[PDB]
Amino acid sequence: KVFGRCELAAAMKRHGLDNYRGYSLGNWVCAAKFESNFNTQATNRNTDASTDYGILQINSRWWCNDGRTPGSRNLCNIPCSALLSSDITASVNCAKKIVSDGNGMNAWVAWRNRCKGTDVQAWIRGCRL
Repeated sequence: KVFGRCELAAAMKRHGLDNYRGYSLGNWVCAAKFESNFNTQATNRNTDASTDYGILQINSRWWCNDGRTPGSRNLCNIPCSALLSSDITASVNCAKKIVSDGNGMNAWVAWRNRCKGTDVQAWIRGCRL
């Protein structure tokens, strides 16, 4: 499912991401935008053979199990395919664990590189939240 900007913002808010761990909603929407372009089915394989899954491009080396990643830890205790669902609940619960891991949203390279320090409020502008 390819989400609309305001649509995703509302679902993320409903799921308790607005200001979760200090990061406003604009940060999460911006992150999803550059990580997956709002597409729940996005996947990207990496050089270390792990793969990033879903709307927030969660990695198979530590967060989920895809059955094909060397030394995966599966911290979110879920099969990676669950992150591709049209229902973002699994992705949100796992992202909450990742962002709490010590490095905050810097865990998401696209966030650090394209969202960090920018006017993230623009991502929820015009939405009825």
